[PDB]
Amino acid sequence: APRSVDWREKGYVTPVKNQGQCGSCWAFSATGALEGQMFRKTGRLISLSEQNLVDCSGPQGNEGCNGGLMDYAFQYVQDNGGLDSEESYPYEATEESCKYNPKYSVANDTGFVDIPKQEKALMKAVATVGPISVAIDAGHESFLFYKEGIYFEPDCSSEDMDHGVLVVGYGFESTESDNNKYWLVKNSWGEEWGMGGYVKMAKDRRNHCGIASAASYPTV
Ligand SMILES: *[C@@](O)(C(=O)NCc1ccccc1)[C@H](C[C@@H]1CCCNC1=O)NC(=O)[C@H](CC1CCCCC1)NC(=O)c1cc2ccccc2o1
Repeated sequence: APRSVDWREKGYVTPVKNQGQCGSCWAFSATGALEGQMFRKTGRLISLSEQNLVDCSGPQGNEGCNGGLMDYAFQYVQDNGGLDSEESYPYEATEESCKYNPKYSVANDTGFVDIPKQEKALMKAVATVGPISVAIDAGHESFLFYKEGIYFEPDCSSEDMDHGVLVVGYGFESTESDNNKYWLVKNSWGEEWGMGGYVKMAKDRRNHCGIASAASYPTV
C-alpha cells in the first residue's frame, strides 16, 4: 500500500459543506462515502442530499437531527433503492416529512461493508476502495479550535465516539520521524473550520479517538 493517499485530487470528494445546528454528521459522512463509491463506478461526481437521509431514514433507526448511524443510512438507501441529489432535495438543517422523489435519484447502493477495528484494515480500505465513513471522539473543546497540523487529544476515547466523519486519505509530515503520520478527514462544519474544513487526525497511535473502530463503506 502507498505511503500517502489523497482522493480529493482524484475526483472522489465534493466541496466542504456546513451542517449547521442539527445532529446530521452521520448524514454527511454516509453521503460523502457514497459519493466516492458512485464516482468509482460511474465516474460522475454529484452532490447528494443529506436532508433525504435526515427525514426518510426513520424506519432504519436514525433520529433525524438527534443522531444516527451511517450503516443505517446505507440500509435506508438500499431498501428505498435510491437517493435524491442535493440540488433536488436541498439541506435545510431541520427534520421534516419525507419528500423523496424517485425522479431525482442519482445514486444507489447494495449494502455496506464494515472494516475491522485495527488501523491496518482502515488503511487498506482507503487505499483500495476510496473515501471511508468513520467516527471519532470529538466531544472535547480542543477539537473545536483546530486550525492546522496533526490533531492529538490526550484524553481521546478509543471506544466512545460521538462524531461521524469521512476519511479521504492519509500521509505524513516530513519532519523528524515517528508520530508524523495522519489521517486526512473531512468535517462538515464549513470551510472556515480547520484546514479549509479539513483535519489531520493522529495515525498509527493505537487507534487514537477510535477513528478505525467504527469504519464502513457502502457497496455499489
Ligand atoms: C454528530 O456529531 C453531528 O451530527 N453534529 C455534531 C453536533 C452535535 C450537537 C449539536 C450540533 C452538532 C452527531 C452528534 C449527536 C447528535 C446531536 C445530539 N448529541 C450528539 O452527540 N453524532 C452522531 O450522531 C453519532 C455518529 C457516530 C457515533 C459513533 C459511531 C457511529 C456513528 N451517532 C449517534 O449519536 C447515534 C446514533 C444512533 C442510532 C440509534 C439510536 C441513537 C443513536 O445515536
